[PDB]
Amino acid sequence: MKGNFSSFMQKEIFEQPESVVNTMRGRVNFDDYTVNLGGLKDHIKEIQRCRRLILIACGTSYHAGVATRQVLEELTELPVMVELASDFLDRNTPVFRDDVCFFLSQSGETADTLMGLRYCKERGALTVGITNTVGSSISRETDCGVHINAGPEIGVASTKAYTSQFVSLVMFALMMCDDRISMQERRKEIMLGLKRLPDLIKEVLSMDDEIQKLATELYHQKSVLIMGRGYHYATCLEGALKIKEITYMHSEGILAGELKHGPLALVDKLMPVIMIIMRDHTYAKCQNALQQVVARQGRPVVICDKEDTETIKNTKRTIKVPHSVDCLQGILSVIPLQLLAFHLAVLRGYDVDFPRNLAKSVTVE
Amino acid sequence: MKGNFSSFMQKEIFEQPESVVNTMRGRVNFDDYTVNLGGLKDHIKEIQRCRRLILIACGTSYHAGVATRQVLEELTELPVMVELASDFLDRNTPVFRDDVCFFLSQSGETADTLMGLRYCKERGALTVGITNTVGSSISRETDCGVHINAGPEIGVASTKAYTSQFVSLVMFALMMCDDRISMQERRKEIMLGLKRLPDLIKEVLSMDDEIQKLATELYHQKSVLIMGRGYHYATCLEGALKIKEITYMHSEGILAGELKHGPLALVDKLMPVIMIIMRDHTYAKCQNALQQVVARQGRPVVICDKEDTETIKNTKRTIKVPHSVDCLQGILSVIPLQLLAFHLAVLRGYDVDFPRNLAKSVTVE
Ligand SMILES: O=P(O)(O)OC[C@H]1O[C@H](O)[C@H](O)[C@@H](O)[C@@H]1O
Ligand SMILES: O=P(O)(O)OC[C@H]1O[C@H](O)[C@H](O)[C@@H](O)[C@@H]1O
Repeated sequence: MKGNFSSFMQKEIFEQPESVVNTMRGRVNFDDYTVNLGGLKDHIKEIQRCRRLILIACGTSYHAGVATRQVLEELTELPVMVELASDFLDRNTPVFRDDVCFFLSQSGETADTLMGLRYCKERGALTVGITNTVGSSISRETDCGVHINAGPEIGVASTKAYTSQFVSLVMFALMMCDDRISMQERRKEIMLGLKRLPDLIKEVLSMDDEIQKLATELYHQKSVLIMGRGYHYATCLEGALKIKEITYMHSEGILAGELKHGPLALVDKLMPVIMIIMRDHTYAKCQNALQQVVARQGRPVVICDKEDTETIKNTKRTIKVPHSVDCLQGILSVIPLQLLAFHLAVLRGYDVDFPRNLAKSVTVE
Repeated sequence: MKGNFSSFMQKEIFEQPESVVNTMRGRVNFDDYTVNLGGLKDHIKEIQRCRRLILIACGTSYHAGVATRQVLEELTELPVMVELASDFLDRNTPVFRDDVCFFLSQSGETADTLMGLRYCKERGALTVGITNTVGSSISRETDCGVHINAGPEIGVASTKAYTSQFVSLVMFALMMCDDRISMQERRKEIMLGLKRLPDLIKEVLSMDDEIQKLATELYHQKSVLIMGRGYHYATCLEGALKIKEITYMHSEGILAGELKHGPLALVDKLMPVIMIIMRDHTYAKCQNALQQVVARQGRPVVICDKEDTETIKNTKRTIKVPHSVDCLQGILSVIPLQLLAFHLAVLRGYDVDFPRNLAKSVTVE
């Protein structure tokens, strides 16, 4: 059952300390800093010989690709392209024999993702499935893959599977760079982060009541702009998607560096704005975005890290999440957005697990 | 002056038959199907030897890249990556010696685009400027370039420069494939399209009164979803941007193949929806998107081609544009969206040339 929770989605959000452990179970060894994804053991040397990584997906799975693009670029040193599967197909995207294509899919049955897989296979690319469903078409038809091991997810709006996909792609990245002397300190930083992550997720979930109060402030609103950049760009997209999915409010993710190029004309004292600002190398530029938003009379809610003394000092509405390594922080920063969507949906009387007009998996067309 | 027009933006929209001719002037010869961009004459063989095209830009210039990605892929057979300049920089995107990087910029001074240029130059990439401003930093600092020759554009919301950038990148694509026997019929198709385009733009502008009537139907609305896919994905993004820029309504471009993955939960009888449906190879899939929207009680306005008998027959609100070749159709289909933004802004009492919170060029940070 959902037993102890009124919805599957809330259960699944609160399961994230355990789902992240489950994803890393048998794969990461924190004593000797090894990571092994057995499903990729054979094919790994081959992947390192490939020239480009292409991540192909729909919906929240696509966001997990956007969330891990930078660390994949960093640690593989390969170009990484992230593609919405329907557009990838419409464009007859060039794929080559020495491309490695990843198919990210909770269900493993999404029609566009599966047809993208078949397209790449026809062109001789090495294909890799990252799914949550053993025995699924995408799991069966790829050359190799990783079962993210998040466990069954029933909520139509995906929560634990997003963060389990995120962790899976980070573990892949860690395997890819494991022969480089120069990257050993970076790998150890990230792995110590992964070790700490479950406890930090518990700490985020403890602010559920604060998020519920923010949802009471927002639930009459018709729009909200969610702004972030760099590692947190995916966080804003996925948070915007979540609020669309189950609340039906018109939430839009805005790349923070593009704010000044159009979206800022929507900012005034009446447009709700959520800004994500983390202490990574984009920090000063995000502070600049915040300053612009405030200068145009917006009253943003800011998601920042607990140790970010200056924005806590100088900003009235902050949702304070624990600090982690730059490339893992989005796992923490998305959770208040998952919870915000949840609580907004509840305030509005809407079904959180089975929203209108949506399906857990779109297997047709 | 703007003389005969009350705004620079309306003047600039109505100048598009002439700006497109100006862009192609001295470059396309319709008698012998040659295209020559002298600024690229020397460097062309070198570009053909490169391995990847990367288009880097902000705002509407970025949309022109999205609008031409597919035809560039098709005719160059090269991978093409399109990047928002601010994100490109934040990620420390891998660039290589045998990449060719294009910088699309009306002003040639946008800080993020210019810093992207400098980043690529440092990495030994061949750099190409596509700008509307002679003597600009991006024009001066690239290895070669094309002045799009649209003439001065004063409206902060870019209109003629979008369609002139679009045409410039198509002419580049035509140069790239000009030694291939197998592509000669395709090149001639596209060039006969470019020859016809100015007259077809006049025909679109003649429906200004119909668009003004649609703006009267929309101007109390707070949101609008603009949906398209394939070649028309850029058209929906740029139309959404235009409505944000000068009307301050919350318009969002939605990739039509992603509709079913979240945005469809926003559709009911009260959410305005504009769908773009063209008779290219995405047609049946767009009809499916339309059917879903109508099935969930939406009442969309559809932008379709005049000769699309079946959606004209079966859909009540259509904005009927002239038929062109698939890879040029977005030049026509964006124009009613430029005009819709214009007329909405006028109905709301807002300054169309100098909207709040925005600048013609963001040269700082
Ligand atoms: O992640 P996949 O099974 O390929 O599905 C892609 C998407 O399809 C459906 O729309 C779901 O409601 C989503 O939660 C999901 O992100
Ligand atoms: O096209 P560029 O000069 O690089 O400018 C990028 C953008 O900057 C400004 O925001 C303008 O208002 C836009 O119309 C434009 O698209």
